[PDB]
Amino acid sequence: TGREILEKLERREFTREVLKEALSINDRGFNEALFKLADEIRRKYVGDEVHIRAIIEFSNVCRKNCLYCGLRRDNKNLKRYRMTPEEIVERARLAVQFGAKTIVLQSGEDPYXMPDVISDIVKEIKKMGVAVTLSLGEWPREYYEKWKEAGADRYLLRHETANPVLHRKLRPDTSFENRLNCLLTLKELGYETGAGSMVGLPGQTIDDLVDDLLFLKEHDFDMVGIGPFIPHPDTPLANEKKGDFTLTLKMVALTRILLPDSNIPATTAMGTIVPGGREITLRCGANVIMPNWTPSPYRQLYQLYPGKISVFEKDTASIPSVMKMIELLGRKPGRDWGGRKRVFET
Ligand SMILES: C[C@H](CCC(=O)NCCC[N+](C)(C)CCCS(=O)(=O)[O-])[C@H]1CC[C@H]2[C@@H]3[C@H](O)C[C@@H]4C[C@H](O)CC[C@]4(C)[C@H]3C[C@H](O)[C@]12C
Ligand SMILES: C[C@H](CCC(=O)NCCC[N+](C)(C)CCCS(=O)(=O)[O-])[C@H]1CC[C@H]2[C@@H]3[C@H](O)C[C@@H]4C[C@H](O)CC[C@]4(C)[C@H]3C[C@H](O)[C@]12C
Ligand SMILES: C[S@@+](CC[C@H](N)C(=O)[O-])C[C@H]1O[C@@H](n2cnc3c(N)ncnc32)[C@H](O)[C@@H]1O
Ligand SMILES: C[C@@]1(C(=O)O)N[C@H](C(=O)O)CS1
Ligand code: SF4
Ligand SMILES: [Cl-]
Repeated sequence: TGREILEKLERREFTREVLKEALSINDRGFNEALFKLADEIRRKYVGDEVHIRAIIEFSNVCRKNCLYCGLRRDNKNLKRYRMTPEEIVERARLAVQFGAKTIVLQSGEDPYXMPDVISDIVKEIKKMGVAVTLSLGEWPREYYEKWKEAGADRYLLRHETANPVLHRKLRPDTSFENRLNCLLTLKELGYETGAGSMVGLPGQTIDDLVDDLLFLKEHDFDMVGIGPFIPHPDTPLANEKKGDFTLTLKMVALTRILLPDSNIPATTAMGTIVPGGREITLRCGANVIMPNWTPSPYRQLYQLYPGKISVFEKDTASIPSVMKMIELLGRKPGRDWGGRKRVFET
């Protein structure tokens, strides 16, 4: 019964059986109680501040061929772009002028910049007195080391799926073992490290989602990015079903219950599949938002999945928009860089 699973969640009996049951029960009352629990845990542990991470998607060039992604190398129906280093630094400076306290640099796996142009960019942005987060994919340890010496603070590398068989099929250039070794390398190097997964991938089961939760719990990641799979028409998964918003929301809620002091975004993918999806997610465990700061005309070309929000507006609108969102939610903007503030437990 839902009441019993909620009691075990409240007492932190996080067995594979309790997590499977939580993901399998579809009762409205249960789901609402789960979401309330995750919202309360978020308040108690990370408070009312919603941390703003301004994301600049600086290149859509990619060497990899992930089956779900619109930027996959085999997609010829996509205009590719690269921002220049000066364009990236100035665009970061504009986000700092708008009050962003973290700059996220994200791209496909684009060899051109790696590793020294990235290091030069990172050093320039760090002079502005903000946190820098990189989300550039899988690279040699040496590249990660250089970027840390250059001043990068955090690195986002979603584990995508903890099922190694499904991982290798969806990501045929690599492996779960490679992905995990990159995450472990990043943590050893002193980055605050983000993982996370997609929900509703073709062939992914509920048991797979339980394994994603336990993986996350096992490694105690500082950040966890979770969103639905959204099929992209220029990919091999074009005709597969999109991930369910409610199930994805439950994954967010459980992540917060499992990792109470972690930083968890309300992702753009959540706001794409349901109107208002980010705001709901911020009330079910999330405490971070990532306003799109990619300038036109490139913004519209970072087509990972179709329907992406925030593309038709003036390119300086997102930061103010998320500040209004935070206020109407009765929350507060982040006062510092919003690094993880661990609460040591027993
Ligand atoms: C805003 C709506 C509908 C409220 C409503 O319309 N309910 C009838 C009127 C009730 N009022 C008290 C406003 C007046 C009562 C007098 S009356 O005579 O009208 O009935 C309520 C109904 C169910 C609520 C969500 C669930 O909890 C799950 C979850 C818990 C988290 O923690 C916060 C996030 C989330 C998503 C909640 C948000 C929000 O809160 C919802 C949508
Ligand atoms: C960039 C330009 C020109 C001047 C400039 O280059 N300004 C650098 C400010 C740098 N910081 C943000 C670090 C200041 C923090 C001071 S604070 O006292 O807020 O800590 C300035 C002039 C007016 C400023 C907006 C308004 O104000 C309203 C609103 C206040 C929010 O809050 C942040 C968002 C927003 C939209 C502001 C963004 C930006 O800023 C604007 C556009
Ligand atoms: C596009 S990549 C850029 C960063 C770096 N290339 C990497 O893969 O880590 C960022 C994330 O987008 C997500 N994503 C890609 N395609 C998606 C899709 N079709 N639907 C939902 N999310 C997707 C994946 O979870 C991936 O980690
Ligand atoms: C920035 C990112 C994340 O969760 O870190 N969100 C993106 C999105 O939801 O579109 C994909 S990767
Ligand atoms: S998910 Fe990242 S690595 Fe895979 S194709 Fe897309 S941009 Fe390239
Ligand atoms: Cl971050």
